[PDB]
Amino acid sequence: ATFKVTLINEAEGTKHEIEVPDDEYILDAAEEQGYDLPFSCRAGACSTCAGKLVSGTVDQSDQSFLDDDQIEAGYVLTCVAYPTSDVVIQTHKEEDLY
Ligand code: FES
Repeated sequence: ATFKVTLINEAEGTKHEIEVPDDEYILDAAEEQGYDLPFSCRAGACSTCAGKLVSGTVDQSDQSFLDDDQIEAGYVLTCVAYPTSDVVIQTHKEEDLY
């Protein structure tokens, strides 16, 4: 499968659509399609690439930084997240975490 991922940057007022293989991380596909996004470790072990789901699902089992509550709230580490449906996700959400 190849899923539609809509990237929303709320502070900048942008909406960007990409197509993401079910076996590619969101961050890599965004970059390839011309949308650079924040990151640092690229390994699921920081908060730099955090996003927050609006709709749809991911498999971010490779992640380690987020706690279960944060995941429940919809936070995703985009560097290690595979889409498992069409997704709408807010980017640039690191500052929401504590
Ligand atoms: S860039 Fe560190 S968890 Fe994604």
